[PDB]
Amino acid sequence: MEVRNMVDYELLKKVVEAPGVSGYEFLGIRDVVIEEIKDYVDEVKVDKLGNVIAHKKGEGPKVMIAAHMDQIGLMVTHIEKNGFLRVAPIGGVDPKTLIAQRFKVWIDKGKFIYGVGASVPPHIQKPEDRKKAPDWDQIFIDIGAESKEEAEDMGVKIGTVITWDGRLERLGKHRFVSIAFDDRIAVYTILEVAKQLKDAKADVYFVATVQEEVGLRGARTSAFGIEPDYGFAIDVTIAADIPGTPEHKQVTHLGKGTAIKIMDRSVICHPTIVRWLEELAKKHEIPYQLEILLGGGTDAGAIHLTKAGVPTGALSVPARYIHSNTEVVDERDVDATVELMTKALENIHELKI
Amino acid sequence: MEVRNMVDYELLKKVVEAPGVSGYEFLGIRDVVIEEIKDYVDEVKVDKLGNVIAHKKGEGPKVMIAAHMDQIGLMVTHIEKNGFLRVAPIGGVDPKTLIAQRFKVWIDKGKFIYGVGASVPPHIQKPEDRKKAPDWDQIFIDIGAESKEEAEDMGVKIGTVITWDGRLERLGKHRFVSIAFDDRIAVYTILEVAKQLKDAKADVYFVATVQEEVGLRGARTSAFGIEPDYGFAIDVTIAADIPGTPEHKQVTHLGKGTAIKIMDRSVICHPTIVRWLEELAKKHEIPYQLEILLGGGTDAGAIHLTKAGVPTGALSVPARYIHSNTEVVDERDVDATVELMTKALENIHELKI
Amino acid sequence: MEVRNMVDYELLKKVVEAPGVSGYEFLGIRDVVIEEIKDYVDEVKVDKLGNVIAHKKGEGPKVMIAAHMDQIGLMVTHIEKNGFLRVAPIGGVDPKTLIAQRFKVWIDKGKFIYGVGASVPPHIQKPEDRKKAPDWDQIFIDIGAESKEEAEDMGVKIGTVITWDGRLERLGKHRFVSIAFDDRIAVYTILEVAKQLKDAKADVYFVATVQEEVGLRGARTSAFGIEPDYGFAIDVTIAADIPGTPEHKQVTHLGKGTAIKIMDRSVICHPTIVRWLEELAKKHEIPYQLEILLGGGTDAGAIHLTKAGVPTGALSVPARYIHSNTEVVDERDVDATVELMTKALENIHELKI
Ligand SMILES: [Zn+2]
Ligand SMILES: [Zn+2]
Ligand SMILES: [Zn+2]
Ligand SMILES: [Zn+2]
Ligand SMILES: [Zn+2]
Ligand SMILES: [Zn+2]
Repeated sequence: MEVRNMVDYELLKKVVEAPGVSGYEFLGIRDVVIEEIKDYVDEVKVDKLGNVIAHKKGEGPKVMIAAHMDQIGLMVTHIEKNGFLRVAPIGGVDPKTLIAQRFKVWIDKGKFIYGVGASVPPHIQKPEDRKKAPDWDQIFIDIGAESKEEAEDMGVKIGTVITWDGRLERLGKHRFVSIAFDDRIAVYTILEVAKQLKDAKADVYFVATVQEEVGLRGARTSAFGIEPDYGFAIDVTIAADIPGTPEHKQVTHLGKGTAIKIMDRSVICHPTIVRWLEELAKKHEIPYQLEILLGGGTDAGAIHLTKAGVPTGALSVPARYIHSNTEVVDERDVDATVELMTKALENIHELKI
Repeated sequence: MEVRNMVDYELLKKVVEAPGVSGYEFLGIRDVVIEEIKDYVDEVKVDKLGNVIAHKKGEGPKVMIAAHMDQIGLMVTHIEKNGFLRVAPIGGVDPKTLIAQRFKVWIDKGKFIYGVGASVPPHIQKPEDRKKAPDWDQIFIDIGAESKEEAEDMGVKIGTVITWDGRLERLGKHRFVSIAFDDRIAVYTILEVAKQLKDAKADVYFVATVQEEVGLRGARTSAFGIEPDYGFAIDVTIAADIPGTPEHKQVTHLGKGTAIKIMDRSVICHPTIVRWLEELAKKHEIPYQLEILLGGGTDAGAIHLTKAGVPTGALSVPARYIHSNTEVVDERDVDATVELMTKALENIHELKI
Repeated sequence: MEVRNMVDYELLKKVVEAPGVSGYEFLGIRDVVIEEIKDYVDEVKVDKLGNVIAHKKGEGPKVMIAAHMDQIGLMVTHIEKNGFLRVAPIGGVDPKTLIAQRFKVWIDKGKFIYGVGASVPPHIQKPEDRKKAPDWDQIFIDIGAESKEEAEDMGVKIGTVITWDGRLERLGKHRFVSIAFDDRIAVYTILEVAKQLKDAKADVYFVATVQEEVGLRGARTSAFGIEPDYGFAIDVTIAADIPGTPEHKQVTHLGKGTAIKIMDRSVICHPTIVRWLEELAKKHEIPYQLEILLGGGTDAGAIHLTKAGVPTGALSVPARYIHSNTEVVDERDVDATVELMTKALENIHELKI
C-alpha cells in the first residue's frame, strides 16, 4: 500500500531475500543488483573479488559510494554421524540468536532446504543450569537427515553454505519495516539514488563491496581502481533505543532522521565533510543526527588507507537490532538519506575547497 | 634559563599546548608546524588527510621521517538533560586517569572552556565500594551548564572536541620536563633536525602524520607519495622505571640515552639499520639503549607495508608515564636523539650496501 | 569580567592558590587572611595552634564564625633509592584522584617544584588487570631526581610538604567556578561578611581554624577562649547531583540557594536556629535548601562540646566534587550565603529567647 511511494515494497523484497555472501554457489544477488542498476547507468563491471562496479559518467571529481552486501551467515564444518550438523560462524554474529524458526541452507542457486539450530546441550551443573547461554564451542544445526550419507546425497557439503531465512514484513503500518536493514538498505539508497540522479555534476562510481563483515579490506580492493580524490560510505552498526537503557544511547536513534558518522573504531571522518552535510541538511530542511560508536568496523576505514589518503564521510541508516535476527528500520530515515546524498553529490563540485 | 641551549623552552611551549587532533575545528597545530619548519626547508605541502609534507631537496635516496601529532583526547557523544556531558574515548587511553584538574573543551580555534570529569558514581555494592576503578561504560564530564539548551548555546556539539589541558613545567631544574613527550617530542627533534641539517647528502621528506593513535595506517597514506627505498620513525610507547617493579623494565629507561626499537607488536626493524645505528652512536660517543616492547602500535608498522617493502628503523625518546596525564622526559635523551638522526641522515649514503 | 561584582575574582585567587596546611614552612595563608581582614576589624590575634582570631567589638552576645583552612594534602614519608618519592595521605582523601597534572611540593615559602604521582604498578594478576584501582599501600610521586642525594639537595625532606596545585578558572561564564570551594569558600564569605558588616549589633569573633580535616577538635581549642553562649559554622561535605544517581541526592544540590545543616555524623544542630534561618530566608527572599548527610566531620561538632553546651547552626556552600581534585561551586549560592549570615548576625539579638 504505497500511500507515499517513498520506499518501493516490491524492490526491497528482491534484494533482501537473496543470499548474503556472493561468489559462492549462492551468488544470485550479483545478478539482481546488476539486473536493476544497469538500465539507469552508462556502464557496469564486476571485479575479480565479487565486487560490483557501476560507473556513471560525468564532468567532475571521482566519487565512490560504498555499501556492503555480505549479510551474516553460518558455515558447516563437519557432519556428525547421526546426520546432524555442526557449524562455524562468520564474523560479527552473536550466538544467543540461535534460532526461533527456519535456518536456510543454500546448497546451490534456487535450491534451499530448511534447517533448525536450536540447542547445544548445556553442561551438567547447577550454576550452569542457570547459565542458559550457549557454550562457545558453537551451536549445532539439524536438517533431519539420519546419517552422513543421507546428508551428502541431498547436496550438503563442507563450505560456507548457510543464512538466516529472513522475510520482509511491515510493522507499524503507519511506518516501519522488519528485516530491511543489514547489508541491503544502503543498496536500496544506491539504487534509488541512481533513479533520482539525472544530471551528473560529478562522475560517480557506485560499488557494492563483499567481505565487509569479515576482512573489511575486502572493499579496499575495488577502491584503487576507482576512488581517487573523494569517498563516501553507507554502512551501519548501532545499539538503538532499547528500553531500560540510559539516555546515552537514545540519541543514536529515536526514529528520526539519518545518521552521519564522525568516529568509529576504524575511521575518523574528515570533518569538513561532516560540517558540510550538517550545513546541507539544514538548507533543504532534511533531518539528521550525529552518531558515533565505540566499536564496529565499516567500509569507510578501508577507504582511508588507499595511497592518495582520501577524506571520507559516512552516512548511516539507523535503528538496527542485534544484527542477526531482526533488523528494524524507519521508512522516514531511508528516504531522507537518499535525498541528502542526492543533493550532496550534485553539490560536491563546490565542496572541493 | 637555557644554561646549555640544548632544548628551547619557548619552542616546546608552542607545539604542546596546541590541541592534538588536527583537521577538526582545533586544527591550529598544522599552522604551527608549518609556521616554523618552512623557513628552513625548500618546500612544504599538506595532503588531503591532514598529513604535513616537508620536502628538503638533495642528491640521494628518499628518506622518510615520521612523527605523530595525534595526542589522545576525548569525544562528547550526547548531552544528558542536567547539562552534564558523557564522553567516549579515543583509542589508547586508560580511564583511571579521569582528572585532577581542568579538562579543556575546544569548541573552535582560540575558544576554550574548562571542564571536569571526575566521577562516574560507583554501583551500590560492598565489594564494589572496594573497587574504586571507574565503570567501563565511561566517565562523565561537567562544564557547569544546567541544561542541554544552555550547553549548545555555548557552542558544544557532538563531535570529537576535547583534550587534556597540559602545560609545560620544569622538574629537576638540573634536568627533566613534565608533559613534553607524547605526540610532540618527536616533532621537536624533527624541527631541531631541520635547523641542524645544512648539507643534504640525501633528499629527506619530513612528515608529521595524523590518526596514529587510532588507525595507525593513517601515516601510511602519506608514505606512498613520498617513501620509496628507505624509512624511519620517531614514536614511543613505554612502561618506564616505575619503582616497585623488577629490573626487567628498568633497562627500558634509566634516564640515559635514546631508545632504538628492534621489535614491537607491529614492526620488526630491518636489523642492518639497528646494527648500523649501534655502530654510529659508538663512533660519535652518543648514548643509546636497545628497547623492545610486547605491545604498542607505532608509525613504523604502517611504513613496512607499502609496496616496495621498505626496511625501517625507529628511534624512541623514552621515559613516558601512562600517556594520558603527565609525560616526563629527559633533556639529555632528546638532544642526543637529534644528534644521532642528524648524523645518520648524512651518513645514509654509505649505508645503501 | 565582574558584571555583577558579587564575587571578587581577584580576591579568591589570593586565598586558594596559597598552600593549605598552616604553621608549616608553607604558612603564608595566615599572613594572607590577616593582611585582608585586619583593615575592617578592630583587632586580630593568632593562637598557639595556628588558629586565627578576629575580634570585632560590639554590644551583645558572643558569636563564633568558624571556617576551616586545612585543605587536603599529602606527606612524604621516605625516599626510595632511585630518587622517587612515596607518600602518606592526610585524612579524607581518596586515592583514585592520583593525578592528571602537576602535584606541587612546597619545600618552603615561595619555593615550589612540580611533581607527578600517577601510578603504583598494579600487581601481576588477571582479575587485578581489571582492578585498575590503586593499591592501598599508597601511590608514589616523582620529582625527576635520580637519587636520594639529589632530592635532599633540592630541599625535600621528611615532613608534611605537598598539596594539589589548583588554579582558579571560570566555567559556565554565565555562572560557576572551578576550584574555589574546599577550605576557602567559607573564608571568602567571612571576608565578604566583614566588609558588609558595619553596625555590630552583636560582638562577633571570626575564626579560621586549622587541623579540621584531621582531628576536627583542632577548632575546639580556639572555642573556649572565644565562644560562649552561641556558635556558627561554615564547612561542607557533599555528594552533589552527579548524573546516573537517583533523586535522593539531587536535593542536596541543584545549583540553587545555600545549605543549612540539620544533621551530620558529629553534630545535631539546635533546631530553633534552623527554623529561625528558615524564617529569615523567607523574609528577605533568600534561597535556601535543607541538607543532611550520613557522614562527614565538620567544625560544628567540636563547638557543641565546650563546657557551656553551646547550641549551633551551620551553613554550607554546596556543590562539591570528590574534594581532592576539582571543587565546583555556584556564584549564586556563595553570595546568597553571605546575605543570609549578614542578616542573621544583626538579628541575633532578638533570637536569644
Ligand atoms: Zn566486526
Ligand atoms: Zn554490518
Ligand atoms: Zn594502541
Ligand atoms: Zn603514542
Ligand atoms: Zn573525615
Ligand atoms: Zn572538608
